[PDB]
Amino acid sequence: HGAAQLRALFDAPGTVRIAGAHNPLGARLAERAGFDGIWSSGLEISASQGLPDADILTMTELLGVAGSMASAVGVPVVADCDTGYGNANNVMHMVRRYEAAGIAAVTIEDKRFPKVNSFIPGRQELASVPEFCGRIEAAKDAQRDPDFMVIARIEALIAGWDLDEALRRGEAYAAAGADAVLIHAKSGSPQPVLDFLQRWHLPQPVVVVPTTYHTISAAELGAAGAKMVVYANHGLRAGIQAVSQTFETILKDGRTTAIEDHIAPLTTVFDLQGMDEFQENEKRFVR
Amino acid sequence: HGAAQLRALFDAPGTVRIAGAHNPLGARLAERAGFDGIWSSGLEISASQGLPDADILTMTELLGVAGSMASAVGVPVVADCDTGYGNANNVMHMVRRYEAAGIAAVTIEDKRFPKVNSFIPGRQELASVPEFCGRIEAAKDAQRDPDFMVIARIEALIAGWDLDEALRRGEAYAAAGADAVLIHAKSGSPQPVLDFLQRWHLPQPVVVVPTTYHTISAAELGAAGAKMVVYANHGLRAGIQAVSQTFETILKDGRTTAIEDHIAPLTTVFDLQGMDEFQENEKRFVRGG
Amino acid sequence: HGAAQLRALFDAPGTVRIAGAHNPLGARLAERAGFDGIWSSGLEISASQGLPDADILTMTELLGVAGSMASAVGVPVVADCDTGYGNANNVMHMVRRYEAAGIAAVTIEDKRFPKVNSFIPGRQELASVPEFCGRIEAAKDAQRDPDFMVIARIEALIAGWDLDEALRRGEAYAAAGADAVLIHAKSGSPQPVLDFLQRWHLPQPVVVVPTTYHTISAAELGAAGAKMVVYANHGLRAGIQAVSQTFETILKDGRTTAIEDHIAPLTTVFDLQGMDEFQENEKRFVRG
Amino acid sequence: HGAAQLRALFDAPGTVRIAGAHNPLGARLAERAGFDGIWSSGLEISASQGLPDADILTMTELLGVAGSMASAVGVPVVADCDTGYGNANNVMHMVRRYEAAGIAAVTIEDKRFPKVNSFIPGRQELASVPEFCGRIEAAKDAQRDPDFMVIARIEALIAGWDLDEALRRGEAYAAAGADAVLIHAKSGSPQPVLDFLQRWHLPQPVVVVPTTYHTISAAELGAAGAKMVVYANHGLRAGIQAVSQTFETILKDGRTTAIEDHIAPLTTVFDLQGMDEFQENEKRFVR
Ligand SMILES: O[C@@H]1[C@@H](O)[C@@H](O)OC[C@H]1O
Ligand SMILES: O[C@@H]1[C@@H](O)[C@@H](O)OC[C@H]1O
Ligand SMILES: O[C@@H]1[C@@H](O)[C@@H](O)OC[C@H]1O
Ligand SMILES: O[C@@H]1[C@@H](O)[C@@H](O)OC[C@H]1O
Repeated sequence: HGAAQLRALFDAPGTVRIAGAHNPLGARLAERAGFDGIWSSGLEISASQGLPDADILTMTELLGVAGSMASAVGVPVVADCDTGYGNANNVMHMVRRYEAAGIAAVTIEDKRFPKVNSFIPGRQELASVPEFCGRIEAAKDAQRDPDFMVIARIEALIAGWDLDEALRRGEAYAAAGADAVLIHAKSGSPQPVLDFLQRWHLPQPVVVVPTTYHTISAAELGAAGAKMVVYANHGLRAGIQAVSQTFETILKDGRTTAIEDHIAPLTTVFDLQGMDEFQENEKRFVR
Repeated sequence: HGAAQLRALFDAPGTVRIAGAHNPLGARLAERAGFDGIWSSGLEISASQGLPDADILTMTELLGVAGSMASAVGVPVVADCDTGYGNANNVMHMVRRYEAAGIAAVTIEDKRFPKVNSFIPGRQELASVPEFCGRIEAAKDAQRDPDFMVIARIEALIAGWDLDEALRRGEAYAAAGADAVLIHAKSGSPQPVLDFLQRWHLPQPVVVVPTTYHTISAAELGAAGAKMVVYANHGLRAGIQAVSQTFETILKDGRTTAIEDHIAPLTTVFDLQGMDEFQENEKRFVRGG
Repeated sequence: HGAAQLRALFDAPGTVRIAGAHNPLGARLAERAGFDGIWSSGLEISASQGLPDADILTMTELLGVAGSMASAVGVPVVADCDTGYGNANNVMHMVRRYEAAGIAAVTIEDKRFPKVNSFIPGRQELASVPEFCGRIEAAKDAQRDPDFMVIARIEALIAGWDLDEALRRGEAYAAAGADAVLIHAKSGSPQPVLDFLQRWHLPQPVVVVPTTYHTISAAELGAAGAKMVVYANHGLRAGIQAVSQTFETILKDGRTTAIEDHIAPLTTVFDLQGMDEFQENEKRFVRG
Repeated sequence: HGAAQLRALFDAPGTVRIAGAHNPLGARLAERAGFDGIWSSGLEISASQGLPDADILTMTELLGVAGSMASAVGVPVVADCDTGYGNANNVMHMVRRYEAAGIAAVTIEDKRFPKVNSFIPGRQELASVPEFCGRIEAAKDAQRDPDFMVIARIEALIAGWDLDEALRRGEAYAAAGADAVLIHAKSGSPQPVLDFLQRWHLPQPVVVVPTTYHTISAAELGAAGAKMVVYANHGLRAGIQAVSQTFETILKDGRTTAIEDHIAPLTTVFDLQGMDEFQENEKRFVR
């Protein structure tokens, strides 16, 4: 149901908000909290494996997570697919396997393989516009259901280019068939993204990821012209802080008693596992 | 080196403490905090996949996590292997694959496949002693490095049998070749496990998992006769509470600003990903024409 | 799509023939030869991994192959699912994952976990009828598309029980919701399976696997009442013989020249990989 | 034991011969026939999955096969690792994972990601010498056991360059630390490869893959100066022919009777599965 659900979110009024996750449990927590969908974060999934976010994990590993989350929740999954895992032929294979796994949208960025993630310091190399437009065209040609979305992510500002270049690239990617564009920035100031949104005059919706420019609200981003806001890695970052503090306290105290009232009870874990339904089906069918 | 490291921990004085994890990042956080090793928790791993802890995930999926953690950290991984994934022949296949993946020890419990999590209420079925002893013998026969450990987990108290039955089973499992035994209990009082520890007289060390009887300290458990203490699911439970609250706050506030100072900074994530070494190696070896 | 295709094969007249395969290439060869569908054989897949056919491979490993075959060919895949990988809760999990991966039908047999391959000698242990009927009921409850099929495999004759017992079990499995039954036997004579078909009065179709009683044709089995005939492991057995002989000849001769005219050319491999389309798409979309 | 075994083969007199395989069964058949080791073939594995040999399969998928073969047989596995799955940092991650899985040697080629099977027509793109030397240096820095081997595969002839270019590339790769070089060629004549061997004066050994120039014997290649000869895809090609003919015959005849005496009996399959030892262990431990 994923791609149909995401199209309905884009076709209805209001700002769409999605949250990063790196396993089915995190996706289920975001769904329960009330997010509209899931972002299958390259950073969260890489970090969960103890590894760089630099196409060190393969498409097989990243798709494995995205697909397991897609089947675990009833909201759409939007996948972070780095640069598309190679050339236009890799992109087509990517689309076929992500679409078949029920992912609603895939996001590819205008860099070359292997991904240099946005937080690497210094000038960064961009893919040429003709080569990246070929990847976008190939993605649209490979998909089977028209509801599936291909999101073209613009790293021009990240890489050291100006807003004119970011808009030139976004307009080319839209012309190549991208269903949405994602303008990225790593400044504290939201102003470069607000400027992009104000100058964007094509019908394709714009996606934003306010990791660094966090002071701007989803409502303000929506009023400025963004359709979807991605909270990409806050679950991971919250988990790291809570788990390291928990482990430190257990070792220092020599027991868990002081943290028992500050962590999830086992009954909450069992609920998140679906144990009520599991036990009912055991009663019905296990003889 | 995991198996050699775990044997050193058991052969040295002091109480060994290990923490549950369900991916390499959790294992690395436990190592950095100072735990002696990792517990590859069936509960944590199944919960992370949104699924019951009931042999719904397969050995393939559980080994994938245990092995990725074993290569990610420099402390031993002790694996929770449910009932051994079938009969003694499945147990042998399990030992071969887990040992090759660098896991230091595997734990199999005296129940029948598929596992019922110990916190399932009501009376639970135990494996017969001859059948489970064969699983233990098969495991010791399949391993290649003598340092590798097979831990026999005793669910007799969980299932509602008495202390003498738990002791009869543990002693049979030790005679069958288990390197250690794990006595489990789900009461809030530590006395049931304390009673087992006082009456255990064999040389094999005893493992305990104080999830429910959490008020007893590791030092007290060690003084009573336990050699290893397992904190099996507190990382998962802490993570669930924090992530839920984070997601709730982001949706309510309309932005993340109010939790930025209460979650790990990006630079901490990068450190945990190994980016210092990665960027050094990029500078050393990645070059153009 | 697989399940609807398989229903169409069962709803139209004629004997359905499927072949065993253990990777997408084998499935594609079976499709090109003209088989109606694929059998995702536990024996072929376990043997391909050098391992016993005894639930040593896990559901994850067996599903990975079945699902990759289902996406690679345009004929339905019928999966060999051993005993269902545990109790009725495991069976439900299996159905959800196999259906999502586009498998058309799953086959579970009335034995206990872990499976003993039907060719293991001596008396074997059967699941109780109530317990197995619970697995069948759970499977039907877990599926989403009504076209998906659950095939109940009867091991009663394999295990040493008589025909009355195989029929009692088959009739119970049909009443529990199985879409088809598979009656197995391992003698050289087809008579035990023919005797079953003579006494089968239920509308559910019957599946047969004539590995040992190979002298009866698919058309003779169909004339006797069977609907689907499974050739379960002949591709693996042919490949083993040919690859062993090829390896021995290369070592003896010192070169491959004497076998070049008797093995597939690389152009055939490229065609099986879809290189014509791959190259066209490179021309259309890979740009500087 | 694999890396030590392969070193012993390279250190002893004689020409090493290995055969391609794409699963543990095929490796076991090569071992039983008497091959010295296994070539974990990118063409055979991709083909077995119905897909192009063009880095469409990922490192995860290719390593899964190579590692399962390495633990299934008692001869060394030499892995076909395409271009190394990205840049020098991908190469390092590859080495760490392949070495931990017991693979004896990895082979990377001097092309850019994603590769094209050498049998693609026209001038092909080579990696620059500095960039590829950096991959080799990284691979050698990442390995832990000195017995593990990194084989530098030279695609210059495949790509339409002359012998002088293939030799100068090989010479640079050897100085960068490659343990052996593989000279590839797709002529029917063996003479280009013989001429490379005559003109190669360096101590690093040379690997050859006589797929197209199949008329030269292993003994003749060894006498000309090659140390290892790879029969890369004959098992797959023999299997395809036999399986297609088997399926055609079953459909035409209506039964398998006419092929029963011409395919492996089930007892041979059981032996290859290890059933004798499996049954003994059943008797020993299953109670
Ligand atoms: O794995 C995570 C769990 O441990 C916790 O942190 O909450 C969300 C999950 O993604
Ligand atoms: O996935 C987890 C991450 O989100 C955090 O919770 O810290 C430890 C990891 O296991
Ligand atoms: O899977 C293959 C089997 O079918 C046969 O062809 O011999 C070699 C194996 O690799
Ligand atoms: O992998 C196999 C290939 O080697 C050949 O044997 O034909 C069928 C395939 O399944």
